[PDB]
Amino acid sequence: TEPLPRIQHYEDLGLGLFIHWGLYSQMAVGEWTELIHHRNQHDYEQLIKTFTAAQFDAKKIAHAAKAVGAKYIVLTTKHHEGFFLYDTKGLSDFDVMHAPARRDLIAEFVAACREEDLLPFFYMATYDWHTPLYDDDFPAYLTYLQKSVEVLCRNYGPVGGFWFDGNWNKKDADWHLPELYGMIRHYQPNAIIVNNTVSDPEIDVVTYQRRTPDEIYHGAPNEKYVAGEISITLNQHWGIAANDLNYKSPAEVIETVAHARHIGANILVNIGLTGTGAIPAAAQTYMHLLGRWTAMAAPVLYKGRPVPVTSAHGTRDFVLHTSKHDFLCILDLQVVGNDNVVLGGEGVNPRSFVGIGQPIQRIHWLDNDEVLSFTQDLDKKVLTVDATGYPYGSDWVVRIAQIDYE
Amino acid sequence: TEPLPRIQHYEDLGLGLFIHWGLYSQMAVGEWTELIHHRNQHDYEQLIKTFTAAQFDAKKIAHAAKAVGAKYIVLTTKHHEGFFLYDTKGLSDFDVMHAPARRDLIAEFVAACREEDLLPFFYMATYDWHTPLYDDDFPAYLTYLQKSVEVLCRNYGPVGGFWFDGNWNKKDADWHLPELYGMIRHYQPNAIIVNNTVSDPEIDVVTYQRRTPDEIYHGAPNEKYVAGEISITLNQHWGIAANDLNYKSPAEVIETVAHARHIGANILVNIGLTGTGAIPAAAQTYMHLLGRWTAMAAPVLYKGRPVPVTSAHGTRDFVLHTSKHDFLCILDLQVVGNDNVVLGGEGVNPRSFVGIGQPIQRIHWLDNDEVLSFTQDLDKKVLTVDATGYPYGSDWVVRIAQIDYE
Amino acid sequence: TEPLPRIQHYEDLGLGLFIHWGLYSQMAVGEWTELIHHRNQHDYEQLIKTFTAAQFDAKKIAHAAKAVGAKYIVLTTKHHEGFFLYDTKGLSDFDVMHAPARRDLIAEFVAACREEDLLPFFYMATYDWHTPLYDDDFPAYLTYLQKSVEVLCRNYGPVGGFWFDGNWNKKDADWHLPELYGMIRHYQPNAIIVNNTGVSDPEIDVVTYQRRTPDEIYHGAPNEKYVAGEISITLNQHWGIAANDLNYKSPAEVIETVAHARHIGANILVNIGLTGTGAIPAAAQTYMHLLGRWTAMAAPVLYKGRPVPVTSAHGTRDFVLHTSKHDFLCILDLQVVGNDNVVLGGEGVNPRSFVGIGQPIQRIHWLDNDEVLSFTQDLDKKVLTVDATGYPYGSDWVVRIAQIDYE
Amino acid sequence: TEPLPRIQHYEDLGLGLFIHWGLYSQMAVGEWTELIHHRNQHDYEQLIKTFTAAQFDAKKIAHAAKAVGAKYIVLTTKHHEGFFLYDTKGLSDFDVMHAPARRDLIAEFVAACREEDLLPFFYMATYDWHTPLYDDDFPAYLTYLQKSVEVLCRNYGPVGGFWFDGNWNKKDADWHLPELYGMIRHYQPNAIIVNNTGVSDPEIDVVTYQRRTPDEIYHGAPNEKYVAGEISITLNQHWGIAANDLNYKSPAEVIETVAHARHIGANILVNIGLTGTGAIPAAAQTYMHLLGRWTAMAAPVLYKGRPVPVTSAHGTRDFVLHTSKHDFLCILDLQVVGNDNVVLGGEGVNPRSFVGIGQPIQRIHWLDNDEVLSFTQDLDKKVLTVDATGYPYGSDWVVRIAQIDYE
Repeated sequence: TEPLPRIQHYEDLGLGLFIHWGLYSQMAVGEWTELIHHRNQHDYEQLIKTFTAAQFDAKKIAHAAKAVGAKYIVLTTKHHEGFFLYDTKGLSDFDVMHAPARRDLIAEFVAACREEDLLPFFYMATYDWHTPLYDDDFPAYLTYLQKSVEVLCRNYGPVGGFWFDGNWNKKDADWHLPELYGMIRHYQPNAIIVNNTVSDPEIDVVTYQRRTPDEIYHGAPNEKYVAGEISITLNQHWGIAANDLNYKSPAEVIETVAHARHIGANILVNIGLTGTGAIPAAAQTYMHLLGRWTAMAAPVLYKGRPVPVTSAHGTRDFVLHTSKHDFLCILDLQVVGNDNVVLGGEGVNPRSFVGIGQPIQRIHWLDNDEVLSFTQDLDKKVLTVDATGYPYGSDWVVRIAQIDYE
Repeated sequence: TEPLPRIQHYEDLGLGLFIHWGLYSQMAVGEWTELIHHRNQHDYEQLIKTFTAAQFDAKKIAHAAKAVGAKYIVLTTKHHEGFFLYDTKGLSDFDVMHAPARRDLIAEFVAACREEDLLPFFYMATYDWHTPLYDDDFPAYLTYLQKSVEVLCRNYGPVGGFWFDGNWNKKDADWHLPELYGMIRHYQPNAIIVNNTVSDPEIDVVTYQRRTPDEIYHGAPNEKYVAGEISITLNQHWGIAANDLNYKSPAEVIETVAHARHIGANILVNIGLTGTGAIPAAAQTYMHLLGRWTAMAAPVLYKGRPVPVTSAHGTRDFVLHTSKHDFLCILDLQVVGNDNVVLGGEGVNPRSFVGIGQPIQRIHWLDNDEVLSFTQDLDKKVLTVDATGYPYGSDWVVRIAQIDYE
Repeated sequence: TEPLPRIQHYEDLGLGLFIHWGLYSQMAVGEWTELIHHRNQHDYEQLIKTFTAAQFDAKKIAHAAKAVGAKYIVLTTKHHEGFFLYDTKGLSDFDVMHAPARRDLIAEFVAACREEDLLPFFYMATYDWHTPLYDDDFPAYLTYLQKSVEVLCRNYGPVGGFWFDGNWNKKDADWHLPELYGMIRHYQPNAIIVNNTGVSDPEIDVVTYQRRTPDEIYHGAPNEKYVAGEISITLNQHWGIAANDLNYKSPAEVIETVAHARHIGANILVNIGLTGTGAIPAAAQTYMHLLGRWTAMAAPVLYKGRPVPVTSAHGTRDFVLHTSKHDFLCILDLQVVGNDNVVLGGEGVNPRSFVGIGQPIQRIHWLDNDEVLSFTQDLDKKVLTVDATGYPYGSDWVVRIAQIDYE
Repeated sequence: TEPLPRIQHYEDLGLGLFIHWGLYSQMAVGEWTELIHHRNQHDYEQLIKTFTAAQFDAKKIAHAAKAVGAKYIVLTTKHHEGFFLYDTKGLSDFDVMHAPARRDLIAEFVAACREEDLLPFFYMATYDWHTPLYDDDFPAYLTYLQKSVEVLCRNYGPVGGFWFDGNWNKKDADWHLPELYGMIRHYQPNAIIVNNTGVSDPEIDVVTYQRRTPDEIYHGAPNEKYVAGEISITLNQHWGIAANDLNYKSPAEVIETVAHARHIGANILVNIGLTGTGAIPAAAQTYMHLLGRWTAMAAPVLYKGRPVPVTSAHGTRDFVLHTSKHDFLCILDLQVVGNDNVVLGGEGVNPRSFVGIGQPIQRIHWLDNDEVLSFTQDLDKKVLTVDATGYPYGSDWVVRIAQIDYE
């Protein structure tokens, strides 16, 4: 079937920014610290006393997303640690209104998203380490969880979506999703519901591993269409981790964003804020670099969809389709030098594709408007382009050629 | 043969910061732009008129180098473009004193290096695109080159070294190195001479490709010992290149620093300044991350030397030797979770080495002082350590265990 | 659940020989030729008239299987082409009794297997190109299929097993497996039933992994019947003989695949395609000779050895197999030992580590030459490190096996 | 510089058969056994007493070489062990005339080669373990070596070439090659001289890459004599026969190595080790049968084809070979074609591109079945793109060859 309108709109977002921020951030040793480091719960939960949010500016967060070319932001409203970054209106004492911050961060967040035309999404951990209900009274925990979501559904106006994480902790339990998701549909009919593991008809989006090779499953031929989403964090941790030096290359990040679109998914890129809610400078660097790429890729990043056009043997190239154009996404290009300074990209570089049966008028690189030479066999639907290398002084990692039809 | 004292001192520096800054920086399309983009020379050289150096602060640069754990800085005093960043005292109009900057940047540079206990090195391009002498009167060009170096030898006090680049452009010419290097020895007996391509007895250091697998040659058995040096830049270009998004991972940078020491070389890490002489934000990020690693690695980074101790099959681990300790440099480690949360590092992880014949007392990770369990076969010189994984919230990329002997 | 006795005995077989032989073999262009080459059915089926079986010697085949270290043989009794290599007792004219051969090859086959202590298994294609019943009256086809199997169950004595192939052609149909397999259990209670699916019934004993090599075997849901696993490899790209298929795997890959099967707790079938007249072709003999040397050396662990929670150190493909009296280190990526002047790669000390051994060890020795290995243990952390010496010059076993003897 | 005529003729041979046979063969643990296994020389050299050559038939060997598509054979006339397979006419007692064989095997060899139109080449080890002169009196050893070659140059008629091996053992010695090779040129002006050193003299015609496969061939300094190149492959890890070396390469890798040699402008020797009594072992026969199918198919280009500055698309291992009338696309990594219902991998359109062809093309066709290929050209940028169709079911050539016909 056809995607519901809100899921079409979701797939058009393309790229989101994931933001991890909680009490864990003050320790800068990763978001699972309370459990994995076997911390004393009483002592860990005292971090609420120093949660000032002194450097959280939701406008700067929203601006970061805008600059990277993201169209939505997923904020951690409550992680496994169980601390709420919003006013739970009496549900819990373990929330930002009982911290020196005394600010509803979610309220600030939603306002900042709307000012930048971004959808606000709320991450909610369903595996909870704070409330004894989780282990001691799971049905009552489900009521608590659902109430926590109800607050997010009812106090902030329209919400882009919800991002649930933790049902995997009790794979065999009845999580009462008809009632949780049904409550969401009542207050937030157009919210996107994402469950990180379909576990319920009301799910709109399924999550996958970034190295999923093949196109995404969209559901059975006569069932509801569900979108897909991949996630990457810049190092090994999601929350800030000061001694995690194992950052990915910006090149891998770009390739992963491209790859998401290739397989018909969205992608979240994650940053972990500091204890006080600042975007770390390391993250800003990744945002600037990916942001250059996404600005260049704008004509296809959002509306582009996978299409049955494959690339030749031995190539990682791929094709994205919009209603007016096809786009060749071309990888493993090298920089062009001279006759006596050779950087690798100077030879004619035929890249082929199978599945285009219409005569083409023009093909051009989005980065510099260079027109490419090509040949077609329309009977067998072959396209071969001379994919010229990068002008010296540039390297886009994934280069994009726009096809214009006759 | 034994290294001369200045070469011993050089090998103890370990890590240097390479800085590319010239007129090319204003175009932000790489340092070879004038040639590779077939620019009109007159028009390109007009960039001198906008060379203000308005954001060059040598003290900040020196401080950054100190913080990243560098012990020397190689600054581009004149690149292929042929513009001098110092007062050529009559040799050329194409220098910083004929630009609005009106400051001897090399003078600022050496003062700042000395304040931070760093050795200043001068990069000098021997392949020159500015002077017609280069092609049309090579003997006169050699005199010009030599005079340009003489200025550097005589007007700035003691100089850590010279880094020459371009003899490869005319492989078969007589470059009159006895007289160039002899002049350097007269005024700067303790300068390190590096020629990038041994091309002369006075050479102290040879350069290698960062992917050199094996320990480097130090010269024929009865001749002068020469050191080795590798270089890495963060993306594909050396000068700043705004649309080169193909940055290497911080992890690769760390591994390359470690690798240099493994093969008995120094390593330069290169940044390209902005047009006005600022360190770009992206470079700051790589320097912050590497700086955390080098601070942890300080007990071995400087004094550590290769030693005939190899690692077991299938690992990239290696050993570095100081007079009192050996150090296991261990790669491809994973982070430790729980029984419920598996991140990869939780099993016992036997990493073996061959070549240690002395009984060991204690082995401990430099990052957290955890004591490691081990076994030895002293007859066959096998050491096997349980290389425990990273504490959750950390990842050093290259982890270092110090061995203490009985 | 634990394996039924017949499935335990099956897992002890370890290695089987798969044999593809039918009319297709005369054309030597693969076993799917009739369909994939769009052959005229009348003209293709005339190959029965030249099916002499003139070089089929079941005794020699069984001997060769024994020598390669196989403990069972899966022979194609009828492939998709629909020709039966046995006397169908009037079910069909399209069988060996209507060919000049005039011999029940399956009868010769099972006699030969029994003489060599091998289990005979019968491959039976369930997707059938010969009888028009397959498309025009599927229920009647199922009766035909079932009767073809019934003959095999009733006229040859005890049968090691059945290997069904083709239900994947009609993924949505009711194949009436309760009745097919129930009939088999009536006449052949101890037969292993294998269905190649590309668990389809409670009576299934083995699940198949054809031309894919996975990392773990499915043994069934934790409270259901245990089923074994089996991997199948053919030497080139085809199963039937294919004269211009030059794309043979290395004998080294075959040995590694056999070892790998055992590592993950499966059996492995290695497939050969006979010539038109039923000879083992020379290329297959070569792979059999080479594998046979390996399996003879590996015999102490190949059959009884089972996977065990003992892992190998980072960066190695080594593994451990367990018998009731010994553990065995299966060690890969070794090189040959030369001298100081001739270095071939294997001469240095070569520490290979394992995690999961908690008992003090007395002696460790290579199966191929009884060389004693030096080792160290940390019993608290269950670490074993051996100096895995390289191959003596003139040998290379691909997968080398060290036997551990305990205190 | 272009190759002298005899070196052009050598480059047209394309493929040779390397044959290792000596006393070592009886032990079947590799040809270096005497040294590497630290054997007592007296005891090892007793093997002469059982050297019967009872199964050496040079005619059969030459026929096999012809059938595999080889155009020359390099036979070990004397290996490091120092035993001569020919009548040394009094130079040594350690020769076949002092063994029960009592036959000049080299004489049989050259006769058989000539009957089959093959060039006989003589391998001669220059590092010699038998004569004490080697270490005790190197000048006298050089005379001995030279005399041994003189016999080969004078008693067997015209000789295709000499293949020397061992100067690497004394890298700094004066081997007096002007005099050795000058003696060869006196008696055998057209002999190809190969020296394995892994240009040591002006008279060298061929440089080797033994057990290493590069991406370009050195043809000598730009203004000096052109020297050809030759790659060597053995089927397992040893050159002499090695019964417990199971680490055989795939037939596919052998075919790809043959193709690769031609791509980079070299010949290739494929090596077999005979049994103790001089038989081709069955394993070697298998590789020869399979390679022989490929070389028969490839005959239009294997011999005359040369490298040409035409490169293949990104991510492809394809390449081009040039004859005076045609170009040939050598295409790798193809898959077999099934049906709509049976997908084996090769069925989709498969554009394989090349850069460097500037002439309009008339027809392109696969050598194996004459199928005509569709293609497109951009003559300005010299791009050719072919739909490289997959293998017909039942075949897989590993390296498939399309012949281009020009306008």
